[PDB]
Amino acid sequence: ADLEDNMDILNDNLKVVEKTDSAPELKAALTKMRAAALDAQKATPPKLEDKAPDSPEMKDFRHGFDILVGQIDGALKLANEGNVKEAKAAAEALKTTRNTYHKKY
Repeated sequence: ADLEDNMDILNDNLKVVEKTDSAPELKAALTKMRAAALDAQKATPPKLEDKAPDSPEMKDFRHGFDILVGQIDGALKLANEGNVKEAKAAAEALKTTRNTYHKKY
């Protein structure tokens, strides 16, 4: 249930980064997303429980989170500089990554 929970956290906060025009809100959402992503990355989704932990499908499940975390960190770096409109624009590409990797797992 912790995997759904983290995905829940990820998706709630994706909504925040889409909708907010408050910089601190944007930063707090990016931060919560990062922790949630690293937690989800340790899980095995019910649909791949029968593949090997070592399978390409699992390597690829984890790697989607490496991409997301990289994007989140890039957006935070920008935001923390005060480049918050650019951070929000970068953050628009988060949902896309999540959708690409949530389809194939």
